[PDB]
Amino acid sequence: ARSTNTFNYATYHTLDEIYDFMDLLVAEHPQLVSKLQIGRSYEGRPIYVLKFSTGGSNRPAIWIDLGIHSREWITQATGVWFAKKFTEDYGQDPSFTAILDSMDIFLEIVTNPDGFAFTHSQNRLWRKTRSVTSSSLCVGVDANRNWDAGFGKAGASSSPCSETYHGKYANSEVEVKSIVDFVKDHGNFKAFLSIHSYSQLLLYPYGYTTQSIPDKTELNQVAKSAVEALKSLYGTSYKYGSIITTIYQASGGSIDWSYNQGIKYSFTFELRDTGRYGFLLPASQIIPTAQETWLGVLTIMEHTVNN
Amino acid sequence: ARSTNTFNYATYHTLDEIYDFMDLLVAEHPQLVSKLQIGRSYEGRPIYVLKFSTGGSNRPAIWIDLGIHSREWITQATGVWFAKKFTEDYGQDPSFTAILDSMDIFLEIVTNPDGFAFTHSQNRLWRKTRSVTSSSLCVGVDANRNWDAGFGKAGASSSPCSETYHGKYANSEVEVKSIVDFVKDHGNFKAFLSIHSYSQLLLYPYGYTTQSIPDKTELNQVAKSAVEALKSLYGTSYKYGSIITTIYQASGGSIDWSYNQGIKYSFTFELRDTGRYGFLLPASQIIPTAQETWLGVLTIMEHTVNN
Amino acid sequence: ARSTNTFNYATYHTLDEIYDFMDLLVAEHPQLVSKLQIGRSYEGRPIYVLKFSTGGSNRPAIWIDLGIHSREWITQATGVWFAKKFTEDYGQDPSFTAILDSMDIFLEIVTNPDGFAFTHSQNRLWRKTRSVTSSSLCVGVDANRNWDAGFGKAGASSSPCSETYHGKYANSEVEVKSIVDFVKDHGNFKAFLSIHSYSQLLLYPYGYTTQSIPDKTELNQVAKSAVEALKSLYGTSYKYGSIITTIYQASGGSIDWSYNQGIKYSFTFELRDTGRYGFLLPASQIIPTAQETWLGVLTIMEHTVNN
Ligand SMILES: O=C(O)[C@H](Cc1ccccc1)CC(O)(O)C[N+](=O)[O-]
Ligand SMILES: O=C(O)[C@H](Cc1ccccc1)CC(O)(O)C[N+](=O)[O-]
Ligand SMILES: O=C(O)[C@H](Cc1ccccc1)CC(O)(O)C[N+](=O)[O-]
Ligand SMILES: [Zn+2]
Ligand SMILES: [Zn+2]
Ligand SMILES: [Zn+2]
Repeated sequence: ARSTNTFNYATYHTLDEIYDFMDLLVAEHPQLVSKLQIGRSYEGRPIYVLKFSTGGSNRPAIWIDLGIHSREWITQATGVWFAKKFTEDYGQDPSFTAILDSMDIFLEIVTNPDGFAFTHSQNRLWRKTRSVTSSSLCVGVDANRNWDAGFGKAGASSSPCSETYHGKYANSEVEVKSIVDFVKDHGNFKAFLSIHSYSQLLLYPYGYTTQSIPDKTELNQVAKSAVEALKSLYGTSYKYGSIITTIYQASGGSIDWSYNQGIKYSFTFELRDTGRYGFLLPASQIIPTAQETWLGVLTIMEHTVNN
Repeated sequence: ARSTNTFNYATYHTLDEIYDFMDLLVAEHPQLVSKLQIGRSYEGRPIYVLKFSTGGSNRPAIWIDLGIHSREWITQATGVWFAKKFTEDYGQDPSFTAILDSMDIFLEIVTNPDGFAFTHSQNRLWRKTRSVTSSSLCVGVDANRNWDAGFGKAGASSSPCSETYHGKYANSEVEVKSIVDFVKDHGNFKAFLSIHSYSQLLLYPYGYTTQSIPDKTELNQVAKSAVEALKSLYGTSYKYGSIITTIYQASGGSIDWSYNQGIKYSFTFELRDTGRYGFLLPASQIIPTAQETWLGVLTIMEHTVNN
Repeated sequence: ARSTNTFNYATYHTLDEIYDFMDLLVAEHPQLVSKLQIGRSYEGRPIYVLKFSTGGSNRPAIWIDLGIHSREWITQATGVWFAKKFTEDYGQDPSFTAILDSMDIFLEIVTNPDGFAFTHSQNRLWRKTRSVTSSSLCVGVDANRNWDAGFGKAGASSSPCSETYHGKYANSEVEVKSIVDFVKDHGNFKAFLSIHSYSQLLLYPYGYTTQSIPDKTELNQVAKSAVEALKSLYGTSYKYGSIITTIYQASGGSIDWSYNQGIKYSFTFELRDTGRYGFLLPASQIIPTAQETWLGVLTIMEHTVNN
C-alpha cells in the first residue's frame, strides 16, 4: 500500500507492513502525527509510538498500548485501525476533535515486536517476549507480568519455561522498561489503556491485590458506560470490573503499575470472541472489532478530558 | 594506510579508504588479485569486484557480495578483512590453496556504494540504494528485494517510501543488474554468497516461496557444517535453514535468483549480534566476526570444490 | 487436431495429447488462459496447471485437481472438457461470466502424470505415483493419502507394496507438494475441488476424523444443491456427506488438508458409474459425465463467489 487509503484494514499484517503504515500516516498527516522511537526490543528492533497532537507543550495525555502479547493479533490490527481513525475523525467528529484539541494521544501498536515477528515466522500462538537470560533453555517473558506492581507475587510464574513467566526482576524486559521510562519522563498522562485479546472484558486496577482502588466508584461507572457504548454497535457483550475479581489474581500487570503512578483512568481491554476462535480471530472481524472498541475507548477519553 | 599491512582492520572505514585499499592489495599481489569494474552506481560511482585467480580459463567460480544493505557496516569491514585473508592464506593453507587452484573467487566488498557514502555523511542507518524514482519524493530501493526471483510478490513493499521497497521492476537497480549481467556472462559460478548483518543466521534458497529446493538436504548439511566451523572459534551461535522457514517470506532476494540460475551453493549470512548493538556493532568486534565468518565461508567453498 | 474446435472430447487421450491440448487452448484464448508449470513429477515430467483469469492481482481463486489417481481416466477426460467449457461460456453464461470477472480458476488436468503414462503403457489400473522406495521392490504412493492432514493415521497403509500406501512422510510425493506450495504461496483460494472416479459421491471435509467441521451445515447444503444440479441433466444420482461417514475413515486426503488451510469450500467428487464399468468407463460416457459434473461444480463456484 502506497497510501493509508490503500492499506487493507480487513486483513492481518506483518511487522514490516505495520511499520511502513506508520510512515505513510505521518507523511500524510504531518501536523497531527509523529513517530517516536522509545527504545529497542531485545532483538534490536525499534520500538515505535505514534504521537497524535495538535500542539501545546506536553498536554495531558492518553496512553494506549497494544500487542504486548504477540499472538493477540486482533489488537495490533485494531491499533492500525485506531491510528487511521484518529486522522479521519479529527475535525470531523465534534467529540474526538475536542479531545485532540486539548490532549495528546500516544499509541503503541506493536509493544512486543520480537514476539510479533515470531508469530509470523515460527509460532502463531507465541505470547511472550524473545529474551534469553540465565541458565535456562526456554525463552521469553510474559511482558504483562513484568511490571513493577506486585512483581513476583501470586498471579505469575517463576519458571522461565512457563507461558506466564514474570522474568528475573521488575522491568527486566526492555519492552516494558521503555514504556515505564517514557511515561515517567512525560509526567502528564491522565489515561493508560492496555489492549489485549479475547474474553471480552474491560477491567480496572489491581489484579495483584484484593485491595479496592480509591477511585473504584468512578472507574466502575466509566467501565459500565464504555461497555454499553461498545455494545451499541454490534451487540458485543463485555463484562467489567477489577482484574482480580473478574478473571483472577494476576501480578506485575501494566494497569496496576500505571494506576499506582497516579494515572487515574487505567483500564485493560480483552477484545473479541469468547472462545469461538480465540486468538485466531477471523480477519473478517478486524474492522467490526476495531469500530466497536473505538466507541468504548472514546467513552473513556471523554471522561478523561472532563475530569 | 600506505600498505595493506598498515591498514586498520579493527575500525570502520569510508568508501574512499576501502577503494584505496583495493588498489594497495592489487599492487601488492598482482599475480593473484585484480580489480574489475562491473558497472556504475545510480550516482555514477564505480562498482568494484576483486577477482582472485591463479590462472585457468573461466574456471568454476565463487561469488561473494557484501554491503548490499549500506547500514550493515560489519559486512563491508568483513569484506575488507576477507580480501586481505585470501592473499595471506593462498599458498600457505592447504585447503584454501586447493580451492584457488581450481576455482576463482569474485569478491564485491561494497555492493551498494551510494548507500554506503550516505551512511557516512547523512544517515548511519540508511539501507536502500539512492536511486530517485519518478512519481515519488522518497529515495532508494531495497536492493535485495529487487532481484528477478519472485519479484513483486509477498515479502516486499510496493511503496517507494518503504524500507523494503522492491523497486519499479526486476533488476531496475543498476547495482543489481550489474551483478546479474556479470554472473550471467561468466556462466560458470558454482557458489553465490550474500553477506548481511545481525541475527546470526546462515540461510539457503527461497524466501519468496514455500517450495523446498531440490537440493535442500545437501544445502542443509552444508549449512550445518558451516555453522559449526564458525562456532568453533568463539562460540558464536548461528541458526540455519531456508529463508522462509527460518525468518519469513521475502521476495526479490539475491540467492533465490542465483539458485534459480543453476548456482547450487547459494547462501546468505546474517552476521553478528542478536540485537545488543544491532547494526551499530562495535568496531572491537570486526576482526573476531570476520575471523569466525571466514571459517564458515571456507567450509562452503570446500563443499563446492569437492562437489 | 490443430484446434481445440476439432479436438475429440468423446475419446480418451494420452499425456502428450492432453499437454498439446493445453497449448492449443492457450494459443486460441491468450487473454483468458495461461499454462503454469508448478513442478516436475518424480520421473521429471512437467506438472501443468491451466489458469483462467480475466485480470486482477491474486484474485480469490478456485482450485480443481483431477487425475491424482491415474486409472480414473474419466477425470482427466472431464478436465479437458472443463477447460474448453470455460472458454466457451465466459461471455455467454451470465453466472459463469460473473464468477470469472471476480475470480480465478486453476485447473490441473493430470495431477499424476507418471502414473497416467503408466496406465497407457504398462498397467491400465495403476493408481499410485511412480516414486521408487529405498528398501522395497514395490513402486509408488497413493498421492491422495500423502497430504498433511491426519497423515499416517488409520485410513491408509504404511506398507510400500499396498495400493493405499501413504508414503514416507506427509508431502513426500512431489505431485502433492507442488500443489501445497502453489496454494500456500497464493494464499487466496476460496474453494478446493478434487475430482476422482466412480461411486457417484460428493463429499466434504474429514475422512481422517469423525470430528464434524465448523462449516458442516453450509457445506452439506451446498453439496445437496450441487448433486441436485448434477442430477437435473441426465438423472444421475449422487450421494453426499462427509468422507468418513459416507465411504470410510481415510487419512492424508487432499480436502482435509485444504479445509485445514482455511479453504472453506473443499469438496471431493467421485464420478460416474457405481460399478458396472468402474474405472473402465466407456468413452461414450465422457461428455455426458463432464456436462452433468460441470453443473455441480458451477453450483459450488456460485456459492463461493457470494460468500
Ligand atoms: O492474564 C493474562 O496474561 C491476560 C489477561 C489479563 C489482561 C490484563 C491484566 C491481567 C490479565 C491473558 C491474555 O489477555 O494475555 C490472553 N492470553 O494470551 O492468555
Ligand atoms: O530481510 C532482509 O531484508 C534481511 C534478511 C534477509 C537476508 C537474506 C535473504 C532474505 C532476508 C535483513 C537485513 O539483513 O537486511 C538486515 N536489515 O533488516 O537491514
Ligand atoms: O479412498 C480413495 O482412494 C478414493 C475414495 C476417496 C476419495 C476422496 C477422499 C477419500 C477417499 C477411491 C478412489 O476415488 O481413489 C477410487 N479408487 O479406489 O482408485
Ligand atoms: Zn494479553
Ligand atoms: Zn542485509
Ligand atoms: Zn481417486
